Amino acid sequence: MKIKQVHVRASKIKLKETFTIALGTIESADSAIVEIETEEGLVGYGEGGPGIFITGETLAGTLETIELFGQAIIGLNPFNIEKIHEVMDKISAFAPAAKAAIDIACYDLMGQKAQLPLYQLLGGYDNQVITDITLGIDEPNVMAQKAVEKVKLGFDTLKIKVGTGIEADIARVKAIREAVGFDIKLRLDANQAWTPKDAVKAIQALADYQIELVEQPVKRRDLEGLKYVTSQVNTTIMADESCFDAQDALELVKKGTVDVINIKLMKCGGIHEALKINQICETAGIECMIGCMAEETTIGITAAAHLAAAQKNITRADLDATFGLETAPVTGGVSLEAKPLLELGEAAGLGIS
Ligand SMILES: CC[C@H](C)[C@H](N)C(=O)N[C@@H](Cc1ccc(O)cc1)C(=O)O
Ligand SMILES: [Mg+2]
Repeated sequence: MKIKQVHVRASKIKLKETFTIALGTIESADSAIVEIETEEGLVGYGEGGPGIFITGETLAGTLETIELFGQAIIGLNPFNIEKIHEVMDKISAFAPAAKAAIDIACYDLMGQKAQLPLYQLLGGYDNQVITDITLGIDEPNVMAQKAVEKVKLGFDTLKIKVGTGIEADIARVKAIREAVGFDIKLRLDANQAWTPKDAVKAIQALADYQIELVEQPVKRRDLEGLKYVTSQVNTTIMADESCFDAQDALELVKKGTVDVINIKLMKCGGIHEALKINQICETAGIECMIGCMAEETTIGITAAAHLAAAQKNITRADLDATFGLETAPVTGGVSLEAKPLLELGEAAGLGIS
């Protein structure tokens, strides 16, 4: 199998509602959709959803980088994922969205050529994944009503966004808990908003509210502060922005910084690197949660779901980016439907057309 041409295009899909997190707001999912065409005619789908307040990547930068990657990999075999990443890493020192776009399309092609659903090539542990759904920052009563609405849709796990001030954030969590009861799992995400001290204070104040875990409570560069929180509360602490790639994972494991790690294809540059992060974590006794950017869509989410289903150590999933999209840019894959169960069919590769 040989790559004949790499096609890329901008995709801009308005969100049904603006989403607010501690780092900013998003109202449109703008990504780069890649289609790698092979000599034999098979076409693999890839996507790069750059979140500027997460990685600094922009759609224009991502598009330009993908084009450079595209020309450099013509003639290569999609199965030679080792060389494909070698080439991209030599071209750019940092562009996870662009690298993920290429990587995802290559894996899609691998599955199609082998005539197997992607999850079978990535571990084969399962063929489905259960995802939580995220509640953007808003007034306590508002988030609470939304929570009740989501639970009605069948979600048993809600990811609560917080980060404007511990006082207000605690109020948000209490309102949500009171509204939905204790049969619902609640995980919090402060998106780097709290100081180490305030994080501990807030987590302790929510002790009787049965919090499943707390994601990135402190600034990403403050690994000492992150470890401080982890070592000061029994509550599970998850690293997100503090862990982009395998090297970061290796650093957090040596330091014992967190309890769990959030893996994003858009942070590590693809499935190839995501696998490394998970393997490092599993070896260290750290479970992983597959996540996503609000900028990605069907392709990115579908690839993430196949990886999450295939690997035993990826025990949690936050793959809800398609739920806010006004439209789907492609056919097949994970639906725009807001549902907790993401079942992967038997279609080869990503099952996208
Ligand atoms: C809006 C929630 C998204 C789909 C996901 N569950 C999420 O929370 N992702 C990031 C935060 C984020 C990234 C990019 C962006 O444009 C908005 C929000 C996370 O912290 O896990
Ligand atoms: Mg997060």
